[PDB]
Parts: sequence; structure tokens; C-alpha cells
Amino acid sequence: ATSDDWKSKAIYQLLTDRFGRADDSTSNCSNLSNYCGGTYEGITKHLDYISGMGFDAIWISPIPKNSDGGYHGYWATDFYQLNSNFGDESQLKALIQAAHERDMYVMLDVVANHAGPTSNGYSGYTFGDASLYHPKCTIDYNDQTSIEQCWVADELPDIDTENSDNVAILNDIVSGWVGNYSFDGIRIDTVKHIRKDFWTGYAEAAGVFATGEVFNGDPAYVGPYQKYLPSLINYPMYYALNDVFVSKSKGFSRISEMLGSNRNAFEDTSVLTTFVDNHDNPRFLNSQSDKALFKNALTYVLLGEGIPIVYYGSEQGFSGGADPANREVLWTTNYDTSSDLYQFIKTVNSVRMKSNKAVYMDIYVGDNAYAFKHGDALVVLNNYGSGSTNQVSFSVSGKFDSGASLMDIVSNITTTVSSDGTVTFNLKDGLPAIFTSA
Ligand SMILES: *[C@@H]1O[C@H](CO)[C@@H](O)[C@H](O)[C@H]1NC(C)=O
Ligand SMILES: [Ca+2]
Repeated sequence: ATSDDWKSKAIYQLLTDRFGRADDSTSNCSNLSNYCGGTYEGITKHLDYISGMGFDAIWISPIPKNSDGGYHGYWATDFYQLNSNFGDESQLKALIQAAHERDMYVMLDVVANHAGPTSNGYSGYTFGDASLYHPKCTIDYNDQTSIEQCWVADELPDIDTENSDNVAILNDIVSGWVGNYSFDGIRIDTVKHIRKDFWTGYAEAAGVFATGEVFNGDPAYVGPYQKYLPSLINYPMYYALNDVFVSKSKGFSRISEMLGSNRNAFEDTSVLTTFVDNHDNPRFLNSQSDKALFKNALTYVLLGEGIPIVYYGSEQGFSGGADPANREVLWTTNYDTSSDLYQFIKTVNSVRMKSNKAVYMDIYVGDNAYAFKHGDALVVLNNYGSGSTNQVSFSVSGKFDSGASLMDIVSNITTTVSSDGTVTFNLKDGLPAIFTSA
């Protein structure tokens, strides 16, 4: 599927090892650093749980055979063999067919930069001897040559992407994964760790929409990558959202400033993928346990500028910290669709799905409150947190008619635009508000 096809989607990011199994067990996993037993069949069994929340795309773990302990898929050995932990060809195709029957997209995570660590040599690996990898070195994160030539985590064999045989093989691998399985898009791992010009050829080989992971918070660093890939993961907005909602070290001017910095660094901000947590960073609720702040952040993710990504287990209030504690098994929850955050996400996705897709950011930039439009809906965020009944007030002159009746989808709140265009109302429990006009 194309960039334009993906612009309207909202992605549920899951770890294949951690989402679901064929069995109905709610037992915890005793070691989150090794395989817990999640499978493709486990995702198929629970697709209705995911679509029930209003997601219409999933991003799954990399699929190839991995080195020991590579439950996350990022440590490939033989790129042309499936990881048998997750299932076989038939089970992966049955998942993609089940998703497609539900009009859901499937996005494959892909690695070109590295293989899994060695304990001996490279027997069994697609890149089957030391000469096919860059010499081992540690990354100097001030030196882009070091970032590209040296080994991730000091330990992941860095494929020699300047060997043209290796480039042709990497392009063949991603063309085959996408073509053989009819994936609709890819999420590209470790983009900053290979020279930019590689990515043109690799994404063309894949032949579908790609969102690249450039793990850096600076728009001036990430933005230039959109010359080479059609979308990047919005790490710069992730840091702004965390400043406003998790530490409250900035007011909402930080989100307004970051929208402007992204407009100045990126060709097309509308296709960047928005998120507030993921598998590489502590969950939101680890640092900031206030679920009203989480709900405000999730509202930004789902309705603000960009393509939303929500990390699995957000809807069950998961609160684990540093990797792998943030990679909890979902089945302890028994896929409870009555969970407050599941019903919240379903509510917000119903706005997303069914409103015009025109987003107008920065209707109001306050210190502790903020408003924007998502289609016809007026979205109001705040960082006062749980228990707040603070007043929020701002002008909507020329955006909503004077005297217009606004009704909040989240809480009971009804408010009338004043005779001169001002919206003024009290929060309920610090919750986001999503107003429509009568
Ligand atoms: C794609 O399928 C072809 C036909 O079996 C096979 O030769 C190729 O290895 C497959 N590619 C991958 C990356 O699985
Ligand atoms: Ca590299």
C-alpha cells in the first residue's frame, strides 16, 4: 500500500512473542529476556480485540530466524528462514489473510543493518563469514561515520552495506518478504546506522510504504531522512509529548514549537508516525502513573498530525520500565475489552475513523491546556492530571460560530461558545475533551 493509502490508518504495534498464543493461559512469563511463546496463530485468534479498539493496521516483529534469545526478531541469522518460534509460512499467511479479510493492514518490521551476535562464527548465517561485516568497533554517537560503520550495542555484527553483493542480497530479502507475504508496509529498523543513499534502493525493492526508525530527537537530524524514505517515526514529537505529559518539564508551547520545527525539517509531516511509547523506551505509565495524563497523550497520538501508533498493552495500563520490562505478555490480562483504557482508545479511534481527516493544530496553545481540530471535532488537551476540575478557556472566533452548542464525547460536558467566540468550561478528572457542534 502507498503513502496516501496509509495516511488514514492507525497502527497497533505488537511484539509477536508477547501478544498471544493458541492456548487460553493467563499465566505470566517467568523471564521477559527470553521467548515467552507468542505466535502468529495467537495474533489471528485475537484480531477482533485489536480491531475492536478501532485500529486498522498492525506492526509485527521481524520474521527471520534469530540467534539465541532473539525473541524480538532483531538478531537475524538466516534471513531467508522464518523464526520457528512464531510459526510457519502457512500460519503467517493465515494471519495476513485474516487481517486482510477485516480490511486491516499488516506492517513488517525489517532489519538491514545487522545480524545477531555470535558465540562462535557465522555458520548458518546469510552473511556467512566475518569478511561480510564491518570490523568491530564501538559507536561514537557524535560521528555519523561511526554510527554507520560500528556495531550497535557493541555486539550486533554490522553487515557491510558497502559490499555490493551484500546490498543486492538485502534488497532481495525485503522484496521477497513483502512479495511472498503481501505485507502492506514496512517499519525499517536502525535507519541511522546505514548510509542514507542505501535506503532509496532498499525501500524501492520493498515496493510498499516504509516508516523508518531514526532514533534521534532532533528534527534537523531526522528530517533529512525523508529525502530517502517516505515516512519516519516521529521521535522529535515523542520527546515533546513526554516533556508536557510525563515530567511536565514544559508547557504546551513545546508541542507547538515541535510542530513548527518538524514543518521546517520534513517534506511531509502528515505521514510521520506519532507515538508516546514503544518497545525501546519505558512505558508512559512507568514514570507517570496518572491515567488522565496518559489519556491526554493518547488523544494527541490518535488525533493529532501524523499516522498514529499505539504500543500493545497501553490499553491494559501496562507500566513496565527499561527493556525488557516494557515487553510484558498481554495474556495475563485475558484480553479484557472492558478495561478503562481499552474503552477510551475505542472512543477516540471512533472520532479518528469517522471525522474528516483535515487536522488543524494550534487552535489554542496555553501553558497547561491546548486545542486543535480533527475534522469537525474540537480536541482539548491538558496536563493538570487526575482530579482536576480546572477551567479551560480559549477563543474559537472564526472556527466555531458564536452561540454554538458543543458536546464532549469523553465526559458529560456541554458548553456554549460565548456571544463573542470564547469556549470556557471546567474539566472532569483532568480528562481530554473532544467536542462536536450541534
Ligand atoms: C520468496 O519466495 C521465493 C519462492 O519460494 C523464495 O525463493 C525466496 O527465498 C522467498 N524470499 C524470502 C525473503 O523469504
Ligand atoms: Ca551499519
